[PDB]
Amino acid sequence: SVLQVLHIPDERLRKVAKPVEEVNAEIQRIVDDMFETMYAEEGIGLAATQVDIHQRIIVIDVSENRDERLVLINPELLEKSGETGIEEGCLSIPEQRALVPRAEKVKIRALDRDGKPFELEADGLLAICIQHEMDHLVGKLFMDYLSPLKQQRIRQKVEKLD
Ligand code: NI
Ligand SMILES: [S]
Repeated sequence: SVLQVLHIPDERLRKVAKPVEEVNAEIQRIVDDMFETMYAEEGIGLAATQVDIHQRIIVIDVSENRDERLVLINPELLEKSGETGIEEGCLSIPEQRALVPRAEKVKIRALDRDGKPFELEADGLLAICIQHEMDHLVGKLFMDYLSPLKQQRIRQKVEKLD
């Protein structure tokens, strides 16, 4: 099933996800529906918060083939270093891109789509992407990293579209 993706201004994008309790069949339907939604919208990552489910679930695909499935349930940043940043975009902030500061390298743990934990050391577009998506789970969007000015210009340009 494809899910609607919430757009700013929506208070539901500001909600703080509670952790996933038991990884099960029902949690697995959410996952595949998020993958379906993420590809359908040609996005490289998605957080349950954006589809208005408020649990700590994240699906990602940073491959250029669009065939490498990565799932982060209840993720937890253990280490990080450096700074990086690229032009980021967001399915929930339609057609707005800006550069945002990020840690270069991240090291997270999380449970996978079967409920089994894994540790992951990341850099490049994955590190940027893990950070961007975990921000969604705690009510934070990437435009928050910018002067109030650019933040108003961004909401204005998103009013019009929708
Ligand atoms: Ni986003
Ligand atoms: S996103």
